Amino acid sequence: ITTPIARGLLRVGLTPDVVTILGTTASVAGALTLFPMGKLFAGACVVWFFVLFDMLDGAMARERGGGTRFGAVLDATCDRISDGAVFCGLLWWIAFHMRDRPLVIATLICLVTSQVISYIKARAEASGLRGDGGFIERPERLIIVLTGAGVSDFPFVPWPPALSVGMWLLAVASVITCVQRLHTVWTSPGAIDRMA
Amino acid sequence: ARITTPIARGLLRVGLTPDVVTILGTTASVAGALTLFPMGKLFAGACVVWFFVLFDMLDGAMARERGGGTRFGAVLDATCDRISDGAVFCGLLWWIAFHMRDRPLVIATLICLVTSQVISYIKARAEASGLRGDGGFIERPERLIIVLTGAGVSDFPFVPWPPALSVGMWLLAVASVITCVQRLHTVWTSPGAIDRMAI
Ligand SMILES: [Mg+2]
Ligand SMILES: [Mg+2]
Ligand SMILES: [Mg+2]
Ligand SMILES: [Mg+2]
Repeated sequence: ITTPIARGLLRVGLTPDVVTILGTTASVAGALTLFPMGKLFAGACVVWFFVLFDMLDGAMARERGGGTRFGAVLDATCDRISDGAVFCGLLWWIAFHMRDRPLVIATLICLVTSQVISYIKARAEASGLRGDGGFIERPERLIIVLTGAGVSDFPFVPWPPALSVGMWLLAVASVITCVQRLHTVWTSPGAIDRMA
Repeated sequence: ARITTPIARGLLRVGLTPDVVTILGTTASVAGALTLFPMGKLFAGACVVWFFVLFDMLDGAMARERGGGTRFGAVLDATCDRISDGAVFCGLLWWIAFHMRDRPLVIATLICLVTSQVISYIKARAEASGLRGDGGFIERPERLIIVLTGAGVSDFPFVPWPPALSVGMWLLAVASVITCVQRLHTVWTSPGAIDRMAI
């Protein structure tokens, strides 16, 4: 399915980089429009939709002979922007409509740790070390927070506490992941040799 | 230097390592930001954060006195910068959201919080692929100068000017968004950036 769509996009002169940006813009607009209004199930559906959309830029890149280093950096940077918009959008609902200050704390931990978890991996690789793995990578992050948000606002059978359950589980697991990833850095070949 | 070096040798002699000092200074800076800023003690908070900016010269001085920095230590020091920056903006966010109840300034603060992480990420992620992703208007020194001067002046002893917090945050938000674009352009122009490769 993605292959004929990708080819059709290449055919009209779109590039993987433009499609990356367009999908990210749409996801961000969706998260920042729907979550602050309390439309958490709709917001989660829109975010998941653009997760699916995100299969197209990689498919486009493979078809035309390969991805680029800029494309990889752009794609990963857009992932951070997207994650940020999800948590900021939810934060707005939680802070100003639910007025739930403990949940704001969990949400802010999730927001910062999402960025920090990804940063450890990139910064480690920039030094020739490893810094991947751990409990929470981007797929687990999105499954947890979007399922919490979606269930909390689910049609006909909503369970509002689901939003808090997801955010607190994610916050704890994300802090642990930071420590795990730093431990992976520390054990990498060459990580602790002094360089004058 | 004539001051950090003797201090750094002292901490090594006591048995502290650069990495432990990195973690301790960052914990203290986070504790200060998350205690003082949410209480509205913005001048005292800015002073504490500034003190630990000075303190972060010590772990690098220690590493050099030991015979060299380490790659782990470089990753750790950079990662703790993201954590510290995160704590500054979260602490200020708390005061702005729940005590000033100033919703447009919350938007600026969230933009600063996210862009502080994204700006740094572009550089690290570019280097991970062998490209360059530094430069632009807002790096960590400019970021701290703007937000901590805005916070401190808004709560300055004797002659406070409360709008300084908003001025600083909006200027930082705008300049930070621009910096994200600048840095990605720097990635794009790096040698080899657009050669195709198997994924
Ligand atoms: Mg994709
Ligand atoms: Mg991606
Ligand atoms: Mg340092
Ligand atoms: Mg540091």
